[PDB]
Amino acid sequence: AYPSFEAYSNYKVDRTDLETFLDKQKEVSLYYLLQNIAYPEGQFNNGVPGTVIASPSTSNPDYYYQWTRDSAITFLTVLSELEDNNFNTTLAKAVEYYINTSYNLQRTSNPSGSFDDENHKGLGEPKFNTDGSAYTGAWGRPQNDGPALRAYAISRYLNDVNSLNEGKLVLTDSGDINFSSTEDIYKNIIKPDLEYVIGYWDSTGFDLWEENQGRHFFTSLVQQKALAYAVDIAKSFDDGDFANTLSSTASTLESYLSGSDGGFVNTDVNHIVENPDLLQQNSRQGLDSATYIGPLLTHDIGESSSTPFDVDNEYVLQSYYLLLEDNKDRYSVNSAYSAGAAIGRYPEDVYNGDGSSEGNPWFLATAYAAQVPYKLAYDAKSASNDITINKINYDFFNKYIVDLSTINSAYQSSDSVTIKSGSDEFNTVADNLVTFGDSFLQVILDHINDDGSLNEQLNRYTGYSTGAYSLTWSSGALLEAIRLRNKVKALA
Repeated sequence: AYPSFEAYSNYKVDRTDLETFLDKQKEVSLYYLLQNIAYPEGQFNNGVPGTVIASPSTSNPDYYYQWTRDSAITFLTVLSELEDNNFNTTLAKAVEYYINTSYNLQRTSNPSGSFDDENHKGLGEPKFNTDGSAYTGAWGRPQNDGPALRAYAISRYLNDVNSLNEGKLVLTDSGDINFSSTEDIYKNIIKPDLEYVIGYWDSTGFDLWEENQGRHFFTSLVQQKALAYAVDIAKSFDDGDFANTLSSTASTLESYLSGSDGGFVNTDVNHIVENPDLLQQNSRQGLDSATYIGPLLTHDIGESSSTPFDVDNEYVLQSYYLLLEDNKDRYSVNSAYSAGAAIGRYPEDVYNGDGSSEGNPWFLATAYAAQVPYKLAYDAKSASNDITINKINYDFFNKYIVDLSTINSAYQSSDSVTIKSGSDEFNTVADNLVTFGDSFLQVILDHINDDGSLNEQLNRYTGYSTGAYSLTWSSGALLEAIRLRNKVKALA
């Protein structure tokens, strides 16, 4: 049951036209995203302001909780909307309420620990109840991606306040808020999460799927990004010694991510191994949609990101191709798709959205899979950068994008093919990347509920929606796909 849910009234998806669907859904999915955020001006005006529910599903399954990860990822979508529009003050108020609630949750003792523990050990706690109290039941704790994604989101709001709102906050003359300046947010809310990541990046915790403990590519990547991005924030508040702590730590984590201690880059299999400890146990072989979701979250197109493992990395793109090819054979629903297809979490998954049997494809994974080729095209065309295709990725490009012997007849004798910006083949490759990305959004249009809401999962046989209803992260993933598609279609 999902008692709180309110459909977008008298809307029904049009399944006959992708273009019309994406134009309309841009508004519809934002309505469903904002419905799950408490803020006085919103639909969810009875919750504690700044609370993000993962889903209105309160049973079968029960996802009516606030997780640090889903709240942060939700607000990266809110931030993109704030950046693209006029620093809309309604949306900015919602971000400041989330910053305030985040301050309170940081200071809430829970089963992971408390704020006064070494390097604020309680900040690894994955989820809290909707009234802001601790979740005391057994859970896969800690999860060390959450404080990194929260630190990145709130850092990014400070950069936008400085650049779009002349350095001013929107909730300054309010008595309900626990900060009165950008420096207060940095010292009191951003720094404590970056201290957590400095203290605990080389420590064991649970992955983003909340299932296994050990080394995880996504977790380390989103930590590296939070630290790197915060360097210039810290400098701006005259926190120079901490800036250089962050710089040094970010470089150290970069080396860990790309070396044999981390174990994620596996040149025996030539793809990323998302969870290397489960490869040692022989329990999973390493393919996971988290391998390309992390790259996408950590390289927003509106930044000039230094951080490693963008989606043009050969081992990330090989994990993406090999998961695609797995899922096209694995899920019967995908028999009528010849390009993109419905994608799940990892090939070994047994979670069926409300128990264990056989895993299913996920709407969020499918929406991120559209973003991979959209970003490859956008990064080339927007900047007039050449496209360089490494030999490990030739099979992917020949099967789905372009025949590489039509570009260079001797390509199999070289280690890479470089397609030059401006050339006719470059325009073909970029348009074919976009059309490939659209094929994943066509899968979503085939199987979305008629009311425009997105569940967590779609059944592997039929494609009918299943699991948690109107999952906030699903809505967000589709909104970011539509955003990237409109940005690259505006260049042609």
